[PDB]
Amino acid sequence: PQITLWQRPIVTIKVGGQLREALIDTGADDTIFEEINLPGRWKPKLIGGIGGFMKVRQYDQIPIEICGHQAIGTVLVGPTPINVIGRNMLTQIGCTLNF
Amino acid sequence: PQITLWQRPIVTIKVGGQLREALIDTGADDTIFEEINLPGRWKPKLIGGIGGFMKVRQYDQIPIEICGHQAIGTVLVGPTPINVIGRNMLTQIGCTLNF
Ligand SMILES: CC(C)CN(C[C@@H](O)[C@H](Cc1cc(F)cc(F)c1)NC(=O)O[C@H]1[C@H]2CO[C@H]3OC[C@@H]1[C@H]3C2)S(=O)(=O)c1ccc2nc(NC3CC3)sc2c1
Repeated sequence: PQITLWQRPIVTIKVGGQLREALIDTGADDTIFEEINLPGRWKPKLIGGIGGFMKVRQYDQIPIEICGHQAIGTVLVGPTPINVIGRNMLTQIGCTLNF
Repeated sequence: PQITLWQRPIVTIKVGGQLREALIDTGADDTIFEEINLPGRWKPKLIGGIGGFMKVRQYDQIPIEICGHQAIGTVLVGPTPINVIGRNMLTQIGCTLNF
């Protein structure tokens, strides 16, 4: 749908068989969740943001459903204070900015 | 314009008489610039992001031009890795998400 920005643009997602809420985040290259449990192998990665860097687990080729749309791609797991859907997934569901 | 997300959604802005580039960032509540020089009084603020907290100067009622569109609002100044236009400004220029 269309989403305005008067509130945080939070949507419901399903990932790894679990239900979560996440912020649609055009300022994020990648997608990051806290407190989810994904199957399989992963690789450690350091990512940078406001206030410095944080250690995450990188999982590849993870299916995700984002407000009803299917995507597959890399998901980072680490201590973000809010779950974020980044451009690697947003491009797959046809998300654009408009003004 | 409409902006797709295959690349970072960077736009040109004018703020405090200076020209900068900045990321349209729907995951940002506030607007944050590195190395601009704004006039007048400000107050210290700590903000949180990925990897922790950072100290910023808070300037209020600052005029900004975002991709040709006029807004006025709070601008935070501090050591962000990339300049970010947040929802406090995006709502003023009619920015929405669409998918
Ligand atoms: C984490 C989000 C929930 C918030 N943020 C916005 C995101 O869009 C950032 C933007 C950014 C992009 C960069 F390139 C580098 C950066 F430092 C920052 N994205 C990011 O950190 O991305 C990371 C990771 C994700 O994937 C890749 O892409 C880039 C890298 C990389 C790995 S913010 O900046 O912390 C922010 C902004 C305004 C604001 N106002 C406030 N006000 C009140 C106290 C409520 S709190 C507050 C917080």
